[PDB]
Amino acid sequence: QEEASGLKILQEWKYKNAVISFPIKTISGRDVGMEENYTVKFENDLVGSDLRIMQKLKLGNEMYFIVSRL
RNA sequence: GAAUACGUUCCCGGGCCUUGUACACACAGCCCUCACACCAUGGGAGUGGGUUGCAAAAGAAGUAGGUAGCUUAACCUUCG
Ligand SMILES: [Mg+2]
Ligand SMILES: [Mg+2]
Ligand SMILES: [Mg+2]
Repeated sequence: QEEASGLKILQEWKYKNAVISFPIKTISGRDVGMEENYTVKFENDLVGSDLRIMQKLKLGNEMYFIVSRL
């Protein structure tokens, strides 16, 4: 819906934690890049506000995210 | 050491020929996946003038006109 506008929603819904996953169906080094961006848009953009991270996994076909706020 | 193919519609492989083709190493052709950057174009709240047009107001210099104030060497002086 917009270019680089993800950090907005979590905050709007006043909260504490979450769980956020994505597909990891990289076909033996094919979907690399075209599927490894649901992440690098986090760690990069996640310095500055009340948002933080708790844990991270990558098994099966879904990589769940755990988030924290103060 | 002998009971003895009635028959070639049939990709061990080739010739004659025909239409195409998403063909020239030369035969076959209807997405499942994405924040997509960054240079080029089409826009585009407002800003701003250029050059100003338009409804006017005000009008510096100069040029011209009027003019009872004021002032003055050549001319006429009647001589006021
Ligand atoms: Mg053949
Ligand atoms: Mg003008
Ligand atoms: Mg004058």
